[PDB]
Amino acid sequence: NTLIFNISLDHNADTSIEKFFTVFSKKLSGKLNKKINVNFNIVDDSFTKINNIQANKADFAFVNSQAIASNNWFGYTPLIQTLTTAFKEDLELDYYEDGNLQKKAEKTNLLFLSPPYKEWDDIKQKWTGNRYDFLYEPSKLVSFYRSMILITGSASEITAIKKAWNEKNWNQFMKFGIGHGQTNSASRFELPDLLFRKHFAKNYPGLQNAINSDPDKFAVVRGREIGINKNIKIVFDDANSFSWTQNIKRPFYTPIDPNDRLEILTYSDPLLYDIGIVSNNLSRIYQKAIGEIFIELAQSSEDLYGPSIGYNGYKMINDFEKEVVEIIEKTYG
Ligand SMILES: Cc1ncc(C[n+]2csc(CCO)c2C)c(N)n1
Repeated sequence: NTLIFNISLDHNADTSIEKFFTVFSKKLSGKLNKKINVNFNIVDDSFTKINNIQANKADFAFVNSQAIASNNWFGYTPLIQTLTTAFKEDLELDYYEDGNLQKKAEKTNLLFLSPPYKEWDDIKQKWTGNRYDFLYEPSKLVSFYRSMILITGSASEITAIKKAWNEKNWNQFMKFGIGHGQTNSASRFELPDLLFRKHFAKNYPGLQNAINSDPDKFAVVRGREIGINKNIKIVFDDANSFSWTQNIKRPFYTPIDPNDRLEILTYSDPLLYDIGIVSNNLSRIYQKAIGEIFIELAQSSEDLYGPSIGYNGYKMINDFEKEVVEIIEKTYG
């Protein structure tokens, strides 16, 4: 018997990926009293992964939490919630109506600016091979993440960007240039979009409508490349992306003027971290076994894949509605 997983590689996962599956296979064969070999295909996009499983081309994969449902007819079942190590200034899940999104960003700025990213060192900033450990609370796992909005520019520009924000003047704000991702990206499009609807009120048309209405004021820009394109001084990213983006001696997260600033304006509402889904072509017993093997590797610190992509733990999902859907509903409505 043989299974097929879909897997994404980040950092140096590829150097240990084969052994991880040799291990996984071993443990799965033990649990199931059978010789079972687990192969993998490398796949990046959640919708391809989901489509593969629904097409009986794959048995298991981790996918964006907002891309799935728990539905008897879908051909897969949500199996495990991935967990990630909390960031220091964000141990607790909360929303815009809790007032802490901007203030959490401010606290994080304190840790992040001095020293500046470009001077970060593997030893001083405690690079683990996957992340700069000085930004995390290793004794704490959480099941959520957020988007963040980075801003950059001269000292007076940064003051004008913040001014526009606090006054809730959308047209003034957008005129600084906004860098985004694909329209189906939570961190680089949807979460920022939702945050604006909550923050800006009437004057907000929605992000896509704004882009159509004034294309020159928007562009696709990665957070790590902010400042590179003048004309775009506001950029969306996964919250605290610099934490797992290794500074290697232009530098990332670094303006093209040493006098210019770069900081986090605010965070977005939260979303659940990725979820492992499993094919319904497998018996419930096989499904649970797969899930347990992940949980157990994490508990024994023998998981050599998870951490490479921010999966520092796992837990079983027992009530998807309560544990997933109701959480997502507070962010998306
Ligand atoms: C160590 C590490 N931490 C976080 C990420 C980014 N990431 C991986 S899965 C996920 C949630 C769904 O987007 C995010 C933000 C990474 N690549 N590596």
